[PDB]
Amino acid sequence: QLNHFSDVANKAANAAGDVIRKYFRKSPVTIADQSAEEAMVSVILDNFPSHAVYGEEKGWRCKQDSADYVWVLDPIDGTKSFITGKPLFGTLIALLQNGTPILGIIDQPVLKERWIGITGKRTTLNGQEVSTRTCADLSQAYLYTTSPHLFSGDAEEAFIRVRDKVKIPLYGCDCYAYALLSSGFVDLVVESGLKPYDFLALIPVIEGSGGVITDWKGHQLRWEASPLSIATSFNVVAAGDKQIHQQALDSLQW
Amino acid sequence: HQLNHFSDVANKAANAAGDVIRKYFRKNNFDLSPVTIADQSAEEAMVSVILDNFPSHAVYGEEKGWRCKQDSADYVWVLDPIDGTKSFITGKPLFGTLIALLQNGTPILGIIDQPVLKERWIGITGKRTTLNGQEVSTRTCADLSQAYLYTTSPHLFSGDAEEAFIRVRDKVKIPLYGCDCYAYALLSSGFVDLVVESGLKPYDFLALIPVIEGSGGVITDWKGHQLRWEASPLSIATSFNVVAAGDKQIHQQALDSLQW
Ligand SMILES: N[C@H](COP(=O)(O)O)Cc1c[nH]cn1
Ligand SMILES: N[C@H](COP(=O)(O)O)Cc1c[nH]cn1
Ligand SMILES: [Mg+2]
Ligand SMILES: [Mg+2]
Repeated sequence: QLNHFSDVANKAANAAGDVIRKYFRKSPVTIADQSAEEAMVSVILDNFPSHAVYGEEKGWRCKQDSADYVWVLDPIDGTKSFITGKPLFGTLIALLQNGTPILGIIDQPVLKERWIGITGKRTTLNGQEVSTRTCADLSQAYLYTTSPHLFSGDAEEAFIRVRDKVKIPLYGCDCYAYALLSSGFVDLVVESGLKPYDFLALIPVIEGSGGVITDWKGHQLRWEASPLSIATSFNVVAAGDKQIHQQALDSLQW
Repeated sequence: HQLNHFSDVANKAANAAGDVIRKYFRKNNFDLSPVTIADQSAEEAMVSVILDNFPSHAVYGEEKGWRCKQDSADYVWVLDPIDGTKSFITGKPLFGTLIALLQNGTPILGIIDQPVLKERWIGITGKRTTLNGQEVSTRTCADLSQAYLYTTSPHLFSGDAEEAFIRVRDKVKIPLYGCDCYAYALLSSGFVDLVVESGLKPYDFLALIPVIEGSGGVITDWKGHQLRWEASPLSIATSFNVVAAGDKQIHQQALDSLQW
């Protein structure tokens, strides 16, 4: 079973990438997203008809009333990058067992870069093991977030507290920043308002690299995909180094 | 035609920079820097190519300023090996190598090279801009309200310039961030409508001018005047504000908002 999950997840990512390349740098984003999701679901359910799938547009789908295994997909995380021709969007694939991610992929189909997190294994990038880096203090950390405008109210005030303590705040890449953290080139990622399909795949990738990823109180990020689950918004903080993670939590004051 | 020889040599210079840069990119995941080494070495590689071919030309960069075997030169190569140092340091492959050739102070050739992604935009006076040898064009945009805007960082504005940037920012469809010269490359290929930045040095923008103009775009200072900087033995690398647009009409609306 466990190899079979990895093999099928790769086949699904391959199918999504084949689709996406037909649309990149030509509604195109919507057509690409829908076609890539269909391609992934076909692969998944051909192999695992007892599983369920979950995505943004169509929600939960399962040919049975329940499933132990659920695939949570986002064909194009980073829609604004995609629309503007910037090749740092990603396809996100998470497989959840009883609501817990056991596999996550971040795939960049243009750059041909694929991060794979699997419970039990070290994360890989194009098949080679990766690791997060240590970081001596928050003042030395390189921080990413997608946009300064994707924070409001109390969350913006919290972000600013962290932002003003790091070495430098950088912007613009969605899931790719978490990939770079997993590979040891970024120290901290702080975001507000992510939906489950935008973060679940990140969890095994980051943890399997040696990093930490939680909500802004430091609690486990969890969203159990089910027939009745509601795709609510989450705040996320990821770090390469546990000590920097705790400093970030202390600054967020959430 | 001498511009074809200049193009050939510029391409050899970009190839040499890229070979250096690929040796150093994503070497820093174990906690002088790789970025300084890479930058210096890449500049040296380009300079060697340029001056092997053109001993009567000058070169100009950030660290060393003006260099020439003679006291003056008609042709000056202005170089930035790594535009987007923070992207380079953090493993984000959207920095670029910038090469501009100036004849009597005016850019006649510009390259934006991404050596990891293997994407090279070339602007040559007289020709349409190319990306990996294929012609490119900017796109039309119906109104500032429909424009996709990029800038490197929200924090690279201060004072009156920040206030002017905010006026534009709040009028566009969406403001996006993070990628230095690469945003101007995307504008040249017709995927971005507007780029607005403050505080660029000449090695950060001269290469952009032939690229953007040769794709059908417009690039000026914030008053709508020509961006001009004559590289010379006594020139000072001062800071400039830049606005680039795919569409002339959007450019003017942006100038109207900047109120500079
Ligand atoms: N990656 C998050 C979704 O982007 P998209 O919907 O453009 O694909 C970006 C984000 C950060 N905070 C809130 N949303
Ligand atoms: N591309 C400009 C230079 O970046 P670098 O010095 O990190 O390479 C970014 C910039 C915008 N406004 C001011 N500077
Ligand atoms: Mg997503
Ligand atoms: Mg520069």
